[PDB]
Amino acid sequence: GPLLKLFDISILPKSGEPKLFLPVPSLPCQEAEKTNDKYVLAMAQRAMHDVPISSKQLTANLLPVKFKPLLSIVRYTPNYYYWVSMRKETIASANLCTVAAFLDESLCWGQQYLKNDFIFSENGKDIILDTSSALLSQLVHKIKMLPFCHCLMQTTPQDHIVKQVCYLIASNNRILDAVRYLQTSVIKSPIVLLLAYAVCLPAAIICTKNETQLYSHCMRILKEYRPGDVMNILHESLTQHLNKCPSSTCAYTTRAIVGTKANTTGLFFLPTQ
Amino acid sequence: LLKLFDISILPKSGEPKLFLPVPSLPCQEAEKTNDKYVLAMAQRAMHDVPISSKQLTANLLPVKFKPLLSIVRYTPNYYYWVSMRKETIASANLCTVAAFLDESLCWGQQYLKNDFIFSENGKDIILDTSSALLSQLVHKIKMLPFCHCLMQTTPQDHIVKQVCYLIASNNRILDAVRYLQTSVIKSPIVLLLAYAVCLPAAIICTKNETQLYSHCMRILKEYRPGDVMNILHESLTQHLNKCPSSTCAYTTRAIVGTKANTTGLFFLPTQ
Ligand SMILES: [Zn+2]
Ligand SMILES: [Zn+2]
Repeated sequence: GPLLKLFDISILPKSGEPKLFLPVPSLPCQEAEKTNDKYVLAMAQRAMHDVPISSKQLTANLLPVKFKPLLSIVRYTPNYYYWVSMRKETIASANLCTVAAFLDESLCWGQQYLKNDFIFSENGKDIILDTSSALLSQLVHKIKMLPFCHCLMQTTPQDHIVKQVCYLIASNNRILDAVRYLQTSVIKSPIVLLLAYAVCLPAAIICTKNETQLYSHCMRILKEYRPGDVMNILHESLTQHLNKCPSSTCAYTTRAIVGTKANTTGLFFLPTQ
Repeated sequence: LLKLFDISILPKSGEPKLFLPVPSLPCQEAEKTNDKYVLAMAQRAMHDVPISSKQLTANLLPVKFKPLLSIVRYTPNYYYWVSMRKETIASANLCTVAAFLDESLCWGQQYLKNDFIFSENGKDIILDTSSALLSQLVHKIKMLPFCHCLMQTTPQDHIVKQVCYLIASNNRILDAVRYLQTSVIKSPIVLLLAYAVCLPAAIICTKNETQLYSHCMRILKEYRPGDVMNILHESLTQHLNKCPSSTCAYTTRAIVGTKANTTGLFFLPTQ
């Protein structure tokens, strides 16, 4: 029919000088952390900066003796919103290298909770666990950006599972529905396994007593994880893909998604075997 | 009780992995231009330099357009440039998204001014990243605390939600244009989405979708250079001064970021 007005002109700001920056709230000063442990303080100092990820490597069988010391910051920091905001900034702008590093860190950390019989619950504050939902969303976003030969050229692609889990998370952050969907099938694709690993902690933290069965499935996934699995799975899958994919352009699209290197701002450690 | 996973999908334990593999780039070829300004612009484009140093006023872009085409449209290094830009966009905070959006819209306006056609085949390193940019803008909007959409004079919250759903769920670009053209735009967030959709939608319109194409052209023609940065700056400034939530400030900082990554950005157009 007739052409309609596009938009209310009052939406536009008053003319002025070019805007070259976006404003961000000024950050209140941080309090001193509540520990005198110089190893823990050193680890926090290094988490604040984008250190080369090889420097942040931590052998996972040494993590149990570091867990309770590091809790003095990870659980008990008086700077909770500062730390979570720093980690969310890195995750929200993360390439797949960065996503993978953060996922291995968060799963190894969650296994320490399991080893010490700590419960998972969104009430108690934990700067690592409380960014696991943002990390799941970022992983789904990276998977959706990959050329779809990455999922189709697996031995058992299970592409309908990849698509539906990604849909559930990307459309409406339907985390528990993604767990319900994943538990109806044996996992046979490494991409599906990455999704299962990424969903297990964000789901466990929001389960209530009525979702005890889903919680038990998340605990099964967490127990089967082994330190370094996320990086190991991606390293293998990406190498195999370069050795078999006939597309002229897939490698250029993939390199952009994977990125040149990880950003470790807010990352305390990269756990490895 | 169902087995959890086939153990054969797990890789052989070997070396600790401290990086993810990507192949090395070949040597790039010389760009097809001797124009000193354009070659200087390309050298700056390769680095993450302060964005104040890529500023380009609206009176200067029209004359530099045809010179810049020698790279943007006719480079022998198309995959180098596009993959560099897609890498920045795929890891972008909102500062970076905003800069690249203004760049793409001003570039698209120069296409219109010169009666060029929009299509997927025409190789253009700026327009061929506009769909990635739209997806990234939607991703940022969805992470913002919702006080950002609700605290507008006319939030149109249902429009923001549906457009974000269409793009994030299945990249339904033309359906998003169809939905947007049913209503007058009254929220700055909806206007940003409309600006971000118009070039990706124009590029994939066929002969059966000339009415949608025409709507994209109205949006592109009404855009004013710098609008994306100006709108976001005003809106973020008002929200800081009026939102009472402490959690919102910290979350907003994380999404917005503290500076842009200009790697692959050729220019930041302004008034
Ligand atoms: Zn491929
Ligand atoms: Zn707010």
